[PDB]
Amino acid sequence: GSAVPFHGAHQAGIATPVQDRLHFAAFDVTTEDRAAFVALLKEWTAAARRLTAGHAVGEGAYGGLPEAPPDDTGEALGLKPSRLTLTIGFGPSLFTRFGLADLRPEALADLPKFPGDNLDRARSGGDLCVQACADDPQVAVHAIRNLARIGFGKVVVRWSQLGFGKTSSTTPDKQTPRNLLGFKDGTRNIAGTEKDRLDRFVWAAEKDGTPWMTGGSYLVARRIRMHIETWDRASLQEQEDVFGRDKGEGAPVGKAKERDEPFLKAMKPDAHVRLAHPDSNGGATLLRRGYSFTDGTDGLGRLDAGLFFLAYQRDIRTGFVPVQRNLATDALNEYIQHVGSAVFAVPPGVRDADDWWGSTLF
Amino acid sequence: SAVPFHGAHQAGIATPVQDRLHFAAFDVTTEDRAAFVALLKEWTAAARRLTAGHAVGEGAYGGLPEAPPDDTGEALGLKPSRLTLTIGFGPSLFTRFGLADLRPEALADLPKFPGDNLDRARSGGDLCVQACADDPQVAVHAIRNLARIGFGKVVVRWSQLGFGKTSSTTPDKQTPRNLLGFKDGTRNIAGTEKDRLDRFVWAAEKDGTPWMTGGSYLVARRIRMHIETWDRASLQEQEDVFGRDKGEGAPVGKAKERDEPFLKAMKPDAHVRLAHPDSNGGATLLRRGYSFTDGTDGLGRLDAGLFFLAYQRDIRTGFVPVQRNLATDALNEYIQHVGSAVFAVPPGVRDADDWWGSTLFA
Ligand code: HEM
Ligand code: HEM
Repeated sequence: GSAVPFHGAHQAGIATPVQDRLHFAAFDVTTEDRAAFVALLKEWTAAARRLTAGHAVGEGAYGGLPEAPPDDTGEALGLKPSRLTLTIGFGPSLFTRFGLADLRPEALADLPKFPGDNLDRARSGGDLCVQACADDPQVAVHAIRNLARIGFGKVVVRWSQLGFGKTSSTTPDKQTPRNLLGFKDGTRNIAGTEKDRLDRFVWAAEKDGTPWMTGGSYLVARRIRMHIETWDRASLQEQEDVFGRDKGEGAPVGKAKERDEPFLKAMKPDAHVRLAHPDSNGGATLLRRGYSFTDGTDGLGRLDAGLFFLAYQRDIRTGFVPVQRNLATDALNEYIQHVGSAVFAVPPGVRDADDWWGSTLF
Repeated sequence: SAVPFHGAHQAGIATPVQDRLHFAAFDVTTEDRAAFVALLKEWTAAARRLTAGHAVGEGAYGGLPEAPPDDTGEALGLKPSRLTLTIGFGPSLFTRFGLADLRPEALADLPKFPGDNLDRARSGGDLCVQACADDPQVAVHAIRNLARIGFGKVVVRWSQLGFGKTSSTTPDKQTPRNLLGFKDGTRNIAGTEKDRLDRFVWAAEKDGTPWMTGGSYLVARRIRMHIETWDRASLQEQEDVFGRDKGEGAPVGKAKERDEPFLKAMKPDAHVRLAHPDSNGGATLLRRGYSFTDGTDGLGRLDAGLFFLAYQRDIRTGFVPVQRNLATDALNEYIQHVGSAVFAVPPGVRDADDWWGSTLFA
């Protein structure tokens, strides 16, 4: 139920322990007035400080003027902060507005087309994002709803994704969660305690070429549908061969324990772990922070199931792109399809109570 | 920790309300009564395992490598999480298997109600399984595995995820709020009120359908809220709609949430005034619904609402009168009923030898 500190050199919600629930929203900007957009970023920051502390936005949820709408929509009254983090990102499309073209980071690379892609343009892209993670889904929804309300007339929601359950880990001391294929997902990630690895692979540095982004990160979001019907008729051995780990313990093939180090040459050459491992990718390492979803049925008699894949990295060109390219032959591709995509520059942290989201850019 | 599966009644009705919901409606594809009975037996066996936090069949790993695992594995390492599985039979089931004369008269088709906008794809169903648990992955795993066991005999027609409180952070006796920000559940039938359950919830032998004695009748309504319109309404307008204040949830003119309402003091079309038993010839319901938030729609609006579930001894003396009385409800401006289904929920599984539906199939 505790609060995660909002202020810092970095935004919370990245290295932070992974919370149980996600509500991710991509927004498009509808104002061409830079000053109004700045005002919104300031108002949003003020609301975020309230929300992440378990407090109502503005003057509260009730007890104001009877004739006015309440400042806060009220559905989180009486609830704990629930480890809420709110993380903002700017998409490549934002830099076409407000005189920002020259400030677009080179590290904010457009993704190439990948084999097998079937991207829904309506559930892709976005001028900006807000990642709301918390242990209570009502707290997360309340946060996105109230930010959207404050932003009426200046931003609209383009698309959103709820995650019902995490599929990622930044805390190796705690149980690794399973994805809907039934395998632990998150064993070999980057932990929040690994400052050296975070500096090497996740946070942008000044020398990288874009000063305003120092202490920020770059996010890739990929909506991935899972072919559950096909997977569920696969043998146990086929399933384990796809990954290169056993299903029960999640140990590397031939080994006894989950966290024993992989011996890659014992895996099939198309195994997911073998292809995705840093040693197969010139050392490229990601912070994975995704969640599972189910969006009803497919209309054809089956449950829908997928994974909303989130990866943070110091540079898209040296993180997601090389790794995903190396997955072109992945055995897992028979059971998945990427159906949505977006990239964002995640700015540095809000340093103190006088700072605001995006201040280093604007 | 766990809720017992066996009893005179199915669990999931009068047993404590768990934090999360996965509700699935199924259609039957087989015409063979013996094949269907065999499925009900297999489903009951699986339910006994699932409600005790065990994998179905011979497990999720450790079997023949060349066979698919019996359990899909995504709940390994999770706790029972107070999982209950509640099965119900829709009107349409009784058109199969020679059952047409055993449909209960209390399993009435609902009338069309003013303002209904029902999506046929998200309505109806030959069968339902209500999976409730504190961990949504435990609920989803149950539905996914029941659907897998049944494939070839049933398909999933529609599926709904929902949430109430998060018990880890929110005290037991605190009334949850719905997404309009009002306390929801103050005046309900409690699972503790054994006599009131016998009067208003459980079917009795003398009601006319012997196989249903100890069962109940379920109405499900997927009710969208027009969130963005509501959030523009003044505080007074919102309180007037219900007849209770927003902060405390007290009836107008009273001081505390649990003060009995004075109906005369509320506006004539206030929701509480219209829905109260005194306004409906004594008709009283067990409400056991869940909030939902599915994402955002095409126009950028929140697809969110209440997945309304009510249990009652007879649909004709429970939901139908009360919902009819809501024809002039002030709340109608802000909601829309968009899916509907009714089910007869059989009596409990008495012991290890019993099975879901045994009183019907014989
Ligand atoms: C639905 C899609 C996916 C599934 C089910 C999945 C599943 C898994 C599993 C079971 C593991 C082993 C446990 C672990 O170390 O986390 C793993 C590792 C990994 N995955 Fe994926 N994965 C998916 C998509 C991706 C994608 C899109 C990427 C990157 C482009 C990726 C990058 C990795 C990395 C880097 C590792 C760690 C390898 C190592 O260093 O040992 N995964 N995945
Ligand atoms: C989105 C839809 C709905 C919302 C937001 C909602 C909200 C509320 C609220 C805030 C209360 C007052 C607190 C309480 O006693 O629970 C209430 C009471 C009640 N609602 Fe609704 N309601 C909805 C739909 C319905 C429907 C469809 C029915 C029945 C057909 C219904 C039946 C009742 C009943 C019986 C009460 C208790 C009245 C009493 O005895 O005092 N509600 N509802």
